[PDB]
Amino acid sequence: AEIYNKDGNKVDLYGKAVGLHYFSKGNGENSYGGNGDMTYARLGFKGETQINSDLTGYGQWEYNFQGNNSEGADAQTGNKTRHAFAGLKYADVGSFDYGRNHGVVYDALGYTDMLPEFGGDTAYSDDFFVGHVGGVATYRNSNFFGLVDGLNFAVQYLGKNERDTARRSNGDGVGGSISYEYEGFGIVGAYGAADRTNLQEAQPLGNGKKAEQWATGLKYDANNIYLAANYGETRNATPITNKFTNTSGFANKTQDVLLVAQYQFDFGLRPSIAYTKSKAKDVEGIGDVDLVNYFEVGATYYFNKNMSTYVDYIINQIDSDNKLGVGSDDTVAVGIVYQF
Amino acid sequence: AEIYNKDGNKVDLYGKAVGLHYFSKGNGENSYGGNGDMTYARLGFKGETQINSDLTGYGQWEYNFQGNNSEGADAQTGNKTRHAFAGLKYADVGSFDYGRNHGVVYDALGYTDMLPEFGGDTAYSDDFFVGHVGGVATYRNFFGLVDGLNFAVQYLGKNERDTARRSNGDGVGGSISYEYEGFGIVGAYGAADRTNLQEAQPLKKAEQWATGLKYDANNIYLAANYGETRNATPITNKFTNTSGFANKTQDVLLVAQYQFDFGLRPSIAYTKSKAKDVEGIGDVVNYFEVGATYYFNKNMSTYINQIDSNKLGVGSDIVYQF
Amino acid sequence: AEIYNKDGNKVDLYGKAVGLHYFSKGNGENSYGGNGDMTYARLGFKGETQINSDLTYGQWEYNFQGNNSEGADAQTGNKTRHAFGLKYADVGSFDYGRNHGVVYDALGYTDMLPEFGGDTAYSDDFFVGHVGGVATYRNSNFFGLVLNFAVQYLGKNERDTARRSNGDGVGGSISYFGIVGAYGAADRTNLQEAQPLAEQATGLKYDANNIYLAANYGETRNATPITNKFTNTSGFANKTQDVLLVAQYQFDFGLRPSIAYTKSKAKDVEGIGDVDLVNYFEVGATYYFNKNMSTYVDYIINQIDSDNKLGVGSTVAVGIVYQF
Ligand SMILES: [Zn+2]
Ligand SMILES: [Zn+2]
Ligand SMILES: [Zn+2]
Repeated sequence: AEIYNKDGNKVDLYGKAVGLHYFSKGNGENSYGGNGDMTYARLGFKGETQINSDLTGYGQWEYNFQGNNSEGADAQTGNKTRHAFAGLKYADVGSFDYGRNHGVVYDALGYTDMLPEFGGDTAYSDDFFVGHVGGVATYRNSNFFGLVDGLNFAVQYLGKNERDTARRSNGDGVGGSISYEYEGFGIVGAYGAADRTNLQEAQPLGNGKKAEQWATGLKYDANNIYLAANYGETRNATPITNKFTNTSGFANKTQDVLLVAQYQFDFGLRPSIAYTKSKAKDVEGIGDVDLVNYFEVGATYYFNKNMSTYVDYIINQIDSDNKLGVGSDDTVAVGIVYQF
Repeated sequence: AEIYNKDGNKVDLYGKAVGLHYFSKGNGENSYGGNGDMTYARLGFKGETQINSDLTGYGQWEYNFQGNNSEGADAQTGNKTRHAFAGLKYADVGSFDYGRNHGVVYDALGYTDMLPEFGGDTAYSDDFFVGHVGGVATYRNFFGLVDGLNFAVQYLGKNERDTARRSNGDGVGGSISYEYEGFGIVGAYGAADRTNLQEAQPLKKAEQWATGLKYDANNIYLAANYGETRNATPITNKFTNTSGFANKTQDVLLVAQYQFDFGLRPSIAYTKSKAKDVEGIGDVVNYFEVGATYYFNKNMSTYINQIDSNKLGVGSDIVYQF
Repeated sequence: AEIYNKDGNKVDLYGKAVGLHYFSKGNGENSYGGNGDMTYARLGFKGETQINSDLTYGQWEYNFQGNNSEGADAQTGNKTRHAFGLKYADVGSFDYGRNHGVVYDALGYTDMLPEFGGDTAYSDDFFVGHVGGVATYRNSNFFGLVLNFAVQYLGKNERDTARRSNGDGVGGSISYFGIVGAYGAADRTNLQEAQPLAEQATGLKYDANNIYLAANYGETRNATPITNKFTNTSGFANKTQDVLLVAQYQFDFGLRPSIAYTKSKAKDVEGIGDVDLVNYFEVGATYYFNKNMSTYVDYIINQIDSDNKLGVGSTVAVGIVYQF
């Protein structure tokens, strides 16, 4: 909701309130998602200022508040800052922001991250270039300095974050992305590589001096139709954690595909089908394991622009003999989301 | 504060800044509350959208920020998401919302939860149906026909918390009220399955109910509520270091408050809750209240334990808003 | 940003989004400030209502850190800065809650650097910074006679750690180029007295013709906390001698170059005796774009000895802050 425009500074304060619930077989411990309450609410601001006819300043922020938690010591469980950065867009030169932003490989992963509740499984938080990552400088360029229409590229730095845990750690990195949209159709191809922290390399699973992610995507966005498809492979990046022995680490090689097909009613109902598959290779002692693999049947009915409900049943494809203990039961979400 | 209204969507962003200090004998170890700083702040949003003339959508949220905490490692303590739900009201059919909302037994218990700071002692958080409870589906003047009487039905899904205090299972709850002639009646009850963790506590189904009768007119507030819980109320022991729920409790809440247009609102209240047939000690909070809250405008305002020295060790001895 | 005026009530909801990063040789083991990401965000409200003709506030401010991951460390740095009053005619103000310390009034004249500076202003350290639950009576323009004064009550705060604990105390400040002086003393906590290693400054400033010349001196008495890397033991400097010098000229162009020198030295601390806490030379060039978006560089020449008692480090910030 735009709540202030004066002396030429726009400030949008937005928020959600998703009443959410997962259903699986008796506390879905062996399922895709889980079981019970998932109610959460977000609260961020978008702020743009106009210094010149060409130069604008922005700063975005976004915090996650969890409603499933009690008022005990776990009241903060899941509370986190999703977005926090500030930047300058200048004429046709391009934009530049630093802070906690998306990774270049999310530009490519964005094409398919569109299911009502689930999807975008490959887009891990604090996993280098596929999602929210702390302290990252990002230069983006739209329409190649205004010359070519549709061709966009971006270039990302991503500085070192020596975390206490190896799960969220990262070192000096480099990332790129390229897109081309031509009347409905869309192609994209991102790639990024970074040094792995010594704590990450001292993990049981996964070996290699540096981490690497890339993915390429196609989409059709016209006539109230979305057909999204992307594929990507990580090498020494994806967290995997064996459920049996409770020993975590990174997958030496992954092969990930996302297919999304949804149609949009002007009536409001948006049915969605989706198939995802992320398969690990060269697992330190197991070999080829399926991280995630399923079919999706989703129907979101937007009431107005400020209110909706949705259902996301996920056909869990993972066989019971999963040599990593990853869930094999089915999950279905039921949500009523208000926003502003 | 209503901060946005456009294209059929009202959005209210509200907040408080209570500067509060507690006073008891010395450090108030065995007191009602505590002693020292108690400063805190609320900040939440309310948000209704008009889908139709009949169908309106809503969403609320509220989070607590404590001020008495230092800026160090303890800064997050007390910070909690109070309210968070999203629902639909439809013509005279009624409302339905899911998320962290108010329990049906609070509808009847809320008749007396109107003291300045204290009061509503039986309204325990994450305690089945008597307070702020996580993830709960809630349906709330009889199809528009009979005005002045409202009913509600609540579901409450299972919540497998680490601690026994906050856990629960599948349940059912009802509430029915009737208000007229500046007065109101209400009666709510609920029952639920307990987790095996809950069943395995020293001190497997929980029951809680209460009724309330009140009168508000001529700036006079006369509230009374009474009810009993069964295998619900947590209490634990300080001496024995043993936690658990009370087999049965006997709870009464008596409030009388008069609002003087001058601003001073004197409030006299008496509360009493006695646990029954507790496994170890048998039958064992109760006090009389003195309160004067001074309403300035629509924003600014400012504002006797009867428990013998007890086999349990129960204690003895300015708000801006927008 | 004022987001609501109706029925004579102003509700200003403000916020920032600072993209910060510290630079040091390889890692920040033996540096002043640190190294890596420092991105954070502020978000509070300033709420004033007029009750009558003469008598009229409620303020709050929370910290959200951005260098944290969405793992377990997400609330690392998250905290409330402010939460609390009335001003009546010429009587003056009075508020209770988590607010500033009276010794900050003198320290505030020099707490004016891009990112660093104001080292004497520790959080929850007697009266030199942000402290919880304090009644503060402040009077404006001396009842309209001339001069400004304030009195803080500072309630007891029985904290688990010795560093963040506090008891009852009293502090005063008076201000009127510009000069100011503040003093405060309080009963030390049980754990304050039971620690191996309290009373506490006056200020001068000149803010006119696009120049800011700031100078203040202060001495601590068993309140400034410190620990040493060698013996890993917490405590309090029995006495410190603190100086802050700030000299900056603000161009109409927008660029604001700043040079600053700070020095705080502890005295007869039970264990190390007289040691120098912090000492450096600062060169900063903050560039205000407009009244919202701005950036800054903050190079700091660390004047702490290598062979240093307590082993304090022997840095340069780069920020791009949007605000509202
Ligand atoms: Zn995002
Ligand atoms: Zn409530
Ligand atoms: Zn402050």
